[PDB]
Amino acid sequence: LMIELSVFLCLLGCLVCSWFLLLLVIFSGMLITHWIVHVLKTSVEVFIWITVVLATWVMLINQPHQTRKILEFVTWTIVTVLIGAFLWLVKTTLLKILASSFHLNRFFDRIQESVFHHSVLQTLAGWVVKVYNDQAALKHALNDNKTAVKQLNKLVTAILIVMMIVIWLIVTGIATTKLIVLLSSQLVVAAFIFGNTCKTIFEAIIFVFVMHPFDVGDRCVIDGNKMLVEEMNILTTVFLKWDKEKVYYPNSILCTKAIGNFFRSPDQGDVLEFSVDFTTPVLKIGDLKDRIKMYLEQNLNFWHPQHNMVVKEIENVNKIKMALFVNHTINFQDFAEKNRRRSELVLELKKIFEELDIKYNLLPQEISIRN
Ligand SMILES: CCCCCCCCCCCCCCCC(=O)O
Repeated sequence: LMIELSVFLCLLGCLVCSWFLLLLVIFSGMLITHWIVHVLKTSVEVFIWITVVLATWVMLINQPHQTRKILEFVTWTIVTVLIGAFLWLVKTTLLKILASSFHLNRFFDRIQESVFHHSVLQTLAGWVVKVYNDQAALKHALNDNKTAVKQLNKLVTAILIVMMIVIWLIVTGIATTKLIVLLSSQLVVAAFIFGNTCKTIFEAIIFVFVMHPFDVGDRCVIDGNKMLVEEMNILTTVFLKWDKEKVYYPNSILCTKAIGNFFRSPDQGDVLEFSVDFTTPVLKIGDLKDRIKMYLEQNLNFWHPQHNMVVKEIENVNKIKMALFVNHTINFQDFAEKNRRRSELVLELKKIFEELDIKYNLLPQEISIRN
């Protein structure tokens, strides 16, 4: 309740009106004055507030063996807190920077449409539901590629808190040296035993944030398996297979694989292999090449004009193996579209063989009947 905060402010004012105790009350009150001064923001406000409190306390302030020591305790506790706030602020800034690397521009058009719609809803308002439902869909689409960062933040924070506890224990002088030595000794033993798990976690972090072979929604190829990335985390990546089975891969194994990424690929190519009889006249082979050229040229929304036909080999004297190399106008992120276009090309090849009378026969077999 703002009223309670205001009451506390009033109480502090009363303490001053009725001076170190009042100054202390002003700090104890956790006054919103810093927020007003500030009207990353809240990490900055805390940092400033702590800094002011420390400076005030030191300026505000016989029994060196008995009570003076409490002043040392307080001095250093406040300092530890300020160190903590500082590191906290640094952490936040760096993680925000990291997160920006996960912004995807694939949503640029959706973002611009949403900005326009929300701008007009501020003045022409009095369709609207679609705008808000699309806004929600976009916010989730963008937040889905930042889940690894949120996880890293939790991990880093836990480490940071522990580091600050240790700093407090040391800087205030509360810890003694025999316990510090036993503490460090046990930590080394723990590292010895569980260090290998930490190595794995760290390597997974490098894979996800530095190597970064894929993002969410990309269609990737791993060990010949074409899979869509559903989500990314620090320890695991979740993929959908072509039949939509959900598959969980340890990042520790993906870190050692060659990963294809269709989303990021340039227009991809393809191959149609076939065979014809050895006796097919070279003239029909020439006609086949011309017919194919015309087909591809009549369908430039699907095919680039560059293609090659390669004659590979003569098997016995019966078969000629050939292959047609073509180039699609798309990459293979939309796999179904790729197959539909290829399917039409295969049927065109069928048609050409029929029209040009291209066949394949089996070698003849000689029979001798004994009776
Ligand atoms: C804080 C240390 C925990 C030990 C595991 C190291 C990774 C930090 C925890 C982040 C979650 C990793 C991904 C698991 C899947 C999920 O979160 O749903």
